[PDB]
Order: sequence, then C-alpha cells, then structure tokens
Amino acid sequence: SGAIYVGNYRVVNRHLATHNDWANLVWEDSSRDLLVSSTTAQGCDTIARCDCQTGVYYCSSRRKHYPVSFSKPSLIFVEASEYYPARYQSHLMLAVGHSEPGDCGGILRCQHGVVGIVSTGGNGLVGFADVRDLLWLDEE
Ligand SMILES: CC(CO)(CO)NC(=O)Nc1ccccc1
Ligand SMILES: CC(CO)(CO)NC(=O)Nc1ccccc1
Ligand SMILES: [Zn+2]
Repeated sequence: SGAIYVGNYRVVNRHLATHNDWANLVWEDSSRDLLVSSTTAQGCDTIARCDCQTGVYYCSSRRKHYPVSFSKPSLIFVEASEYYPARYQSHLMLAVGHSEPGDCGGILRCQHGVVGIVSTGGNGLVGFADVRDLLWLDEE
C-alpha cells in the first residue's frame, strides 16, 4: 500500500485505486499501473524532475529502506500478476531488490523528491512506476 500527495492530486497504483479515486479520477493508464485522483486538502510531496538513476525505496515486506540503482523508465515485459495479465508495462524502472505484491505503493525517492512507486516484483527485482514525466502534477 501507499500513495504520493502533491498539490491536490493523490497518485496510487491503478490496481489499488478506491471507489473515491475512480469517483474523483484525473488520469489513469493501465499500461503504467498509475491512477491520479483529486483531493480536498493539499499535499507536501515534491515530484522529482531529474534523470537520477540512484535513490531509496521503502520495502514494507522487509520494513526496510534500501538504496538502489534503477534503469531509466522503459517499456518492459511483466509476467502476469493477480491484478494484471502478462503484458508490456510502460514507464517502468527496474532495480535489484526485494518486492512482493503488498510492496506496491512503496515510494522511491532521490534528492529532487518522489521518483516513483513500487509496481512490479519477482526474481529479486523491484519495478517502480515513474511519475517524473507527469510535469502537470506540479501545477493547477
Ligand atoms: C514512512 C513509510 C514507512 O517507512 C510509510 O509508511 N515510508 C517511507 O518512509 N518511505 C520512504 C521511501 C524512500 C525514502 C524515504 C522514505
Ligand atoms: C542518492 C540519491 C541522491 O539524490 C539519488 O540521487 N538519493 C537521495 O538523495 N535519496 C533521498 C531519499 C529521501 C530523502 C532524501 C534523499
Ligand atoms: Zn533526482
């Protein structure tokens, strides 16, 4: 579980979006496993605006923060999961680390701010859904 709170936007994993997120939808992309909804109150998370390939993510399944190197956002083949069919996930960054399904929503951060949220795991890899390209999260 977990989300990013920036301006009046709530960014979650699409496969974990609630009634209210769908009721208050702004943007979703199944291929990115992302959904942005609107929020009453204002958030304090800054979205990174950078091409950093080093960061730190929270792994709920280890109650541990791990420093990691991660590939640039790419179109990656992701083996089928409970919520998804085996498909090409877009804007996905891969690191070596531990990730189980419940690790989704775990934030990846660099010095510039929030880079992504855990979206994929398996075979000692962790996959993060990039949000740095969503320049529109910083305004309105
Ligand atoms: C507080 C908590 C649990 O530790 C959410 O329950 N998450 C974090 O602190 N995530 C984090 C990720 C990368 C860098 C810094 C922080
Ligand atoms: C190594 C580096 C430096 O930017 C990646 O570029 N990571 C961070 O600075 N992580 C960080 C996480 C939470 C709070 C503050 C910093
Ligand atoms: Zn950065």
